Amino acid sequence: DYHMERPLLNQEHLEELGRWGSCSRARAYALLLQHLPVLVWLPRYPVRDWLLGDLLSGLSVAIMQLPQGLAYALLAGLPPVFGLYSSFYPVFIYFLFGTSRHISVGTFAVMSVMVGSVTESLAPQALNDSMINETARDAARVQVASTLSVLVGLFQVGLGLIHFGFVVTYLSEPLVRGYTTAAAVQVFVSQLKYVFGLHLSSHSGPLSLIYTVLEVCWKLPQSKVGTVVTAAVAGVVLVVVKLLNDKLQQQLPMPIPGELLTLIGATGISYGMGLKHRFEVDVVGNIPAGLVPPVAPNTQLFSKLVGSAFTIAVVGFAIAISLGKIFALRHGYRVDSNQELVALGLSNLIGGIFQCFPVSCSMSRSLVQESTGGNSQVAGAISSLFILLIIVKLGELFHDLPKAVLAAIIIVNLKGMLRQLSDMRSLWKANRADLLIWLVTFTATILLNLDLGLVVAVIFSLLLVVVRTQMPHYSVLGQVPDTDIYRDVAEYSEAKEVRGVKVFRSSATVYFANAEFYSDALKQRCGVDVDFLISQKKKLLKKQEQLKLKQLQKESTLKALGLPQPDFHSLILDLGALSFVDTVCLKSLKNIFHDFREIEVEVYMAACHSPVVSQLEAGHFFDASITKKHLFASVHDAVTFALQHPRP
Amino acid sequence: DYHMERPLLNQEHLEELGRWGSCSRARAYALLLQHLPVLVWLPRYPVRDWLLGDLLSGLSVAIMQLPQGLAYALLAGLPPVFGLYSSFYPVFIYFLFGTSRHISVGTFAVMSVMVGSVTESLAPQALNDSMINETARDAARVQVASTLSVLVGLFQVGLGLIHFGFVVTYLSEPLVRGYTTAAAVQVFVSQLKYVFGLHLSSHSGPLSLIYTVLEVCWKLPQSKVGTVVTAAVAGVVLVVVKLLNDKLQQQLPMPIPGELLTLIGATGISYGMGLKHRFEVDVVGNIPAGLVPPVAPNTQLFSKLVGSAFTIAVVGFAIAISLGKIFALRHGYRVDSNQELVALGLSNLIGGIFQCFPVSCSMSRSLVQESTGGNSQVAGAISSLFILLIIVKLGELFHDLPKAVLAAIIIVNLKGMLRQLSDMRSLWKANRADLLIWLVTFTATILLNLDLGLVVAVIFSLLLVVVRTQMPHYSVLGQVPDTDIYRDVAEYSEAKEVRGVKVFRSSATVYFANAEFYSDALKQRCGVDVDFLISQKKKLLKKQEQLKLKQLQKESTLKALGLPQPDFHSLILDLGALSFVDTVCLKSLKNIFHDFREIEVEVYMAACHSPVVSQLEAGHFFDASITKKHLFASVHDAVTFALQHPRP
Ligand SMILES: [Cl-]
Ligand SMILES: [Cl-]
Repeated sequence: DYHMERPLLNQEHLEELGRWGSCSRARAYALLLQHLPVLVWLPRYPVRDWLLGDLLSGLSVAIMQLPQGLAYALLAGLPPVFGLYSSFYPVFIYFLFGTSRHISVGTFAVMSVMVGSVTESLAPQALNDSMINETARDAARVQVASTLSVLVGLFQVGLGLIHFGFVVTYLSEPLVRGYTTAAAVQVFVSQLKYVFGLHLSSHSGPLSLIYTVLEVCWKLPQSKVGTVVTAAVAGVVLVVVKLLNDKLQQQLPMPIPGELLTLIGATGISYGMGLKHRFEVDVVGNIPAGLVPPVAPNTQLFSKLVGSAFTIAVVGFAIAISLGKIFALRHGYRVDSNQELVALGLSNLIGGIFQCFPVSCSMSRSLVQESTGGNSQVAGAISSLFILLIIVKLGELFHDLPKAVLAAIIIVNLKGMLRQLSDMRSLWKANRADLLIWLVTFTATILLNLDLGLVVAVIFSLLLVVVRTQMPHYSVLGQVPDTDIYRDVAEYSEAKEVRGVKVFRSSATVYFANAEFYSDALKQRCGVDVDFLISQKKKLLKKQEQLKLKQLQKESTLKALGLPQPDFHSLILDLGALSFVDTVCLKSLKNIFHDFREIEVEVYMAACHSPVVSQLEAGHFFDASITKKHLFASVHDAVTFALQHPRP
Repeated sequence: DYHMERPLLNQEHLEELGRWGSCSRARAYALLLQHLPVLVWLPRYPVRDWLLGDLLSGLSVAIMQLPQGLAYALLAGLPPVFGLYSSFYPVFIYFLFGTSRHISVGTFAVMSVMVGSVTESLAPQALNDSMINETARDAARVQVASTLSVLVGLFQVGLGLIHFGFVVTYLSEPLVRGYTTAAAVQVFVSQLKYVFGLHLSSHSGPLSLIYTVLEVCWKLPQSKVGTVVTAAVAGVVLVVVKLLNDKLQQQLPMPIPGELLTLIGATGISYGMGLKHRFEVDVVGNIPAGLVPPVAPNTQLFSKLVGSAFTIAVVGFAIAISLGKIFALRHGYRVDSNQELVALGLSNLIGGIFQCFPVSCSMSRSLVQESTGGNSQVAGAISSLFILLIIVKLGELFHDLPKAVLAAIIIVNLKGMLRQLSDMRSLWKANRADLLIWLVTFTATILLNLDLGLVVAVIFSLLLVVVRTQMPHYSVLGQVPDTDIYRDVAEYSEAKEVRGVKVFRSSATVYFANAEFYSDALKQRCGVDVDFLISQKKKLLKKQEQLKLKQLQKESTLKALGLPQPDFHSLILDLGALSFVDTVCLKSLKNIFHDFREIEVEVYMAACHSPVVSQLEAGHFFDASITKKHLFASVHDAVTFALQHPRP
């Protein structure tokens, strides 16, 4: 029920009744600890409870990373061996600075395709010169990837130190989903070349995808039969193994190493059949064994990469955060965004120093790590060690691995991103603005490539956020019978408007973008054309003044001038959605007050929160003409005051 | 007073008590009339009342436009004669499609400097070749200016037809003020070359202003004494005349033609002293007499100009609208933004066809037109006719006009834009966000030039709008004694929080940018670390389940598990500032509900407006778990329900 009986309360009354009023060691060890979680979570590691699970999880993660690293290195354009380096250099670094215990840092399809586009831009493939140009191009691509990794790591470390871990919140879920779907489309188009076996020119810039698809279609009859057969067999095997594992996941504690088995079988078949020599099927080539000494980044490329560097960084960070947060909700721990950004930046920087390319976290790999029984980053560290073994001696065993098979892996690794079209269609029933953002991001990333596409998508998202506040549901409120609740009359038929009092509510805040829109909507839906009546009144007053001046040389009420008096004697604004009052909002409010006082209508402001009143006071909004007694706290209070003060 | 007694009302009750519920001839003539205001305002023109005033106003406007056109043509890099063409071609066109009576369309400093930058970019000044290269460069600059005018006119007409007259509202007042101040600085730096007489290379791209200033300082000792003396004398005369006119404006019905008198005196003195031959003072040159036949735009430049075309268009439109609206408030008529955009676009297009450069409206010229007694666009048309006379025969009289004098005019014509630094300093007391936008726009336009500077300023303004919603005044509300008004406790000391009930209000809307921020702020200021308590509860429940499973193999309340029970039994959200509910907002609300129901706290939503409920219903927010009875209409109603339903 309700029994609230009180005297009428304005802003001044409300203030009267509410009494308005306005290092060294310890930190040296807190900052060090928060920068290095390892010192806090490794000493308290339960060996008996988690060792075996972490060992099995790391074994599975390494098993899955061995073919994924090579495939994504091939996607990036680099020789496959460097991919393994990723699976070994950032990961261990993430073991030291990482806060998420259930994500595996490594090669991601989107990051790999972004690095591949960069390498193609700064090192196009040329068919004129074959062997020595190929070696020089591989070296140049490796240097470009290392410099890009160094720059991305520096950007991420800098953003993390300034605690700019909230930059991900600008990337809404529809935008990220569209970007990932377009990245999957890009990856499929790029891998079509390796699946068919065609030789194609390196396209770059806008509309690269369309040109690549057209060239693939044009050169399709030249596709090698053996390469297509091998790619189809590899894809069929991968699909069958993945479906089998999904359909009896409960029986087997760990997923079947389908990708590793496919890679081993392809290598064995190619060795036993001489595919490269006989059927001219492309192979990965020679994989060096050992650790490459660190190489300093080439600063001369900093101008070329920076525009495509920061973007990549952000994208990776975004994905990383998402995974961590998801696993956070699955294990009841907090993942610090800033520390995650710092860890990823340090991993990328150390990789770039040690001949690597930018890395991120993989969803399928993280899910496998969780399922196998992982509970800490130690598992991931174990994975790195296994990759180290592959780097040390088991690297030349994959000399005769068919190349297309790797491409096939990536094609079978884009299931979720292409599944997101289901989400795309589902957005047609929940929010069409999200669907518009999704389609704009998808089209921009397809046409203007990923680097510009993300910028265009972010700018369009911000513009649509601004536009959404420029299209609010203006409501001429009315009183629900025998209540104090005021709701839209056009929506609630039973609601009846108060006689002589109008209440106008805007669902969105009134700032510089929609201040004029708010004023025009108020004047349009107020029932009286305020501008026309004010102009008439001014003209009539000027004519009367001229007549008086002429009479003197020879020798204000609306009813007096014959103008139609508005039905409502008072107007009440419901600025409950108002957040901040800037200069334009204050100007609009003053203009509304002056215009309605000229038409002999007193304006009352109702439901203003704490910051609005303070900002109005600071902006010199209040004066003798506009006192604080008009700034009522509740709409019904203002309606009661207006009914108690009707002008004669 | 208050006497509102009613049963408790939820969303379902409120719906029950409010009954929630969801060409040819004439047109064609209406469209023709609204596109051509002339057919409506010329036939009803009062000859006796307004003819003489319009004639005098047009005479004054032409008097002021004669030197201003030449000065701004010199600023744009074109030969001065083409400037006069502007004062004759767009203006008359604006007489046909114009809706504002009290603004004069012509050459503006910002538009002129933007055209000059474009011409310098597409036709750099070369000192190696002197005469024939000068003629070819002048022809190329004229073609570039004509093509730019055509493209700007097409852009403006297209925007007006789609009724995109609200694109100006993105340009806030601080942004426009900073852009104009930086344009004035640009103009002063550019005119320093003509004032001193130095020969300088054509700088372009970012940091052009700094390089130009450094080169001027480096070559300062080579400045000609005669040119500096003439410029100083012209500036002193202009300042004296302007101050005299301002200080006795009431006595003289029309302003003293200071600029025209200065131009005539400079021409006479140069003729009578042989400044060009003896003192080597620069002169304007030869002014052709007659009308240039129309020249089709060169489409091959469309790629180069488009990036700098649209920008210019918008800027001009912005200024135009402002002036019109101001004069609207001074004469009680409505100026249609779309029709103004169409008129300006048609004027620019016809000028570009007829060898002209983009035009806008001038504030000082419009003020002089208003003061002299103008009441219609006919006055402006009269101005064009006078300029026509100057184009016909009185064009070769200005052969020996000193060039620096024209530059001096522009320097004395930047008084308001440089005065805006007073506004800049005044922004330090009203709104520091506006000051930040002003400084960012000023610096960006100074360094990265006007074309990129405007884009950077707009992007930063949108980003700061988004950020402003990410920093809201989260408030833990409390009840003002013996009232129903709930206000911030940290701000109002007397306000007391309800025992067992918490109210949380965010001043800004909850959307994808600040949804996580809103949830984290709620959990932080709710007095209980929700995440830690939920994680403990989950761990304790899992341990108990494991113990039960072990017991079975061998053979929910917070108080039961020993966890600390929160002081508040219910939580009430005050989403009065919520405008639209997208997918991320719905996910955040569902997560808040689930998390607080796990901690045994029931969440109630209060003060939701019309669109919020509809969007929640459309998004499948409501289900069996979350009924519509929790969506209370008033905060006090929800508090009463929570107090009437405390769990045992
Ligand atoms: Cl993946
Ligand atoms: Cl001006």
